[PDB]
Amino acid sequence: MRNRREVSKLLSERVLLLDGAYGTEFMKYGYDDLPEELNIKAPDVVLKVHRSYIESGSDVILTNTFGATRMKLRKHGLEDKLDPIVRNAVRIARRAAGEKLVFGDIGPTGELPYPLGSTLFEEFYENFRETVEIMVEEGVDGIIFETFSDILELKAAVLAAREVSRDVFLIAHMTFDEKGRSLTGTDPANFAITFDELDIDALGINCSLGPEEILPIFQELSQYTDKFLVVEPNAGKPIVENGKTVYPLKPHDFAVHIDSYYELGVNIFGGCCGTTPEHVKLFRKVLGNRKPLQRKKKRIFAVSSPSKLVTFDHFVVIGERINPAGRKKLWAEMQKGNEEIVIKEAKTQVEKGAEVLDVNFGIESQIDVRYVEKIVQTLPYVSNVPLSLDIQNVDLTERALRAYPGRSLFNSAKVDEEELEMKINLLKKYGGTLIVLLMGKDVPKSFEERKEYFEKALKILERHDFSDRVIFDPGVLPLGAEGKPVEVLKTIEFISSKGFNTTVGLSNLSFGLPDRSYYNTAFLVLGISKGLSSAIMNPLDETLMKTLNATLVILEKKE
Ligand SMILES: N[C@@H](CCS)C(=O)O
Repeated sequence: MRNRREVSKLLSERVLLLDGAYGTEFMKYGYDDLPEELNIKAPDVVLKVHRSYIESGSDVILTNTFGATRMKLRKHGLEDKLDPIVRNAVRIARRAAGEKLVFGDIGPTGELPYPLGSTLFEEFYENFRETVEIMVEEGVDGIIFETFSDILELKAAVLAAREVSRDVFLIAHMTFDEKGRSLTGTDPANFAITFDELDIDALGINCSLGPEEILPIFQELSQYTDKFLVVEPNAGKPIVENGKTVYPLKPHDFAVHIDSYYELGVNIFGGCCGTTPEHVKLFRKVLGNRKPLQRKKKRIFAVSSPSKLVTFDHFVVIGERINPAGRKKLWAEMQKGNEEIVIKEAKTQVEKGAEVLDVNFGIESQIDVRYVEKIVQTLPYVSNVPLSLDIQNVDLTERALRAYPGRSLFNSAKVDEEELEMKINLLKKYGGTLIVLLMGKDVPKSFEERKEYFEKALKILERHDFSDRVIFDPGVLPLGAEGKPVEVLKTIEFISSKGFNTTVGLSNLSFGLPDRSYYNTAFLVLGISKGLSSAIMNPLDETLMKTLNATLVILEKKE
């Protein structure tokens, strides 16, 4: 009934109260069935629980659909009841809510993404799309993805939701353990930096921990996003009693935390497992009528994988090896769809110090798009690090970006209006950063020409508001082709002085001469001394890597 603009306006005016738990409430009514099944077998019980929260003051209630997606329902022999389960839930919740807000509630499938599990991004996406379609038809005021443990599954859920409706208010949540990490390794800063730039409306945290434990996790999340914030702690950390799970936190002890969350900018406050109507009644009295606080998010240039956030505040080694160029074996094996060869290359590079991996697929018309989609989804889990997606075709790029688990680095756009716009639009939609190569149709042959491309790039980036999401590659040319490297060093120094990160395709300097290792090392050292932030390079070049380390120590950037 209400769209995202209306909900956003309401949130800007006041902090809202969500509801408590459902799964932990149904047993008290004598129903221990799967919660979702009650929508068909005992809708009266579902209505009573919703009413219990509405009568306690909740401004928003969640539909009884946490496990209502085909992949999850299938595990309970209910996949064929998806439609009645979801439709009945929305109707029941609407009847209880009256004019209060009803958010469609979707939890994770319990299936890990390949290669941890067997599921590809495309299947999670279709799974969530079908449930969202039903909710939008039935009239929800928003959709909340609760309790997610993996960023790829959550990215698929939010992208599917946004494809169904550009108008529905969307909230994405992850649940974090006591160490502040999701099941597949994502910390709050990574979660916020990755999702803040997707077209969702709010981010939040629910479950796993109590209000005291979530506070620092919530604080970290709040510092990295300017989107609305939601929190639903369990009523204390789960503890086992005379047989099973109990949430011990009483109403007063839970409610005293509201102030601390309000100060961190919370927009919607509620409770998860263990929270009861008695808790919600007191939250209502304590919250009262408050206008949300303003926040200023920390700006940062970082890329991520599920378990690693790589911030460009130190020199970043980007492994160049997954590139079939001049590697006839690798080229052959990729055309046939070999994953294990590419996986071996990734792990060895990381072992030697690569913090990010460049991934290129040679003559793209020659490769199976499905293969690009699977490699892109796989490497961040098995090698642990973020990727620099080195792709030429716009269509293939879109496919790689939609399925990338984290915030990627996209390996390059030249300074060409059209090329930049297309790459930026894909990045704005799927998230990510961009390497901008300082050349146009032709290669520049001086510092001055490169500075002009830099300025033209800045004009274009300003126009699409994307200036904070780029790293500049001055364009290293082969020495044997009058590459004039002093001109590139000058450019690096200049870009660094302007506050922008830089990178170079290091090996291009020497790929046509003997002793290339020595030229690459000399140039790297010189480039770092001028401010070079990173480089796509061979991490298996021991001289190169050892001299790199020595340089960082000497320049006091590490020891
Ligand atoms: N909204 C769900 C969350 C389960 S983690 C419930 O209250 O049961």
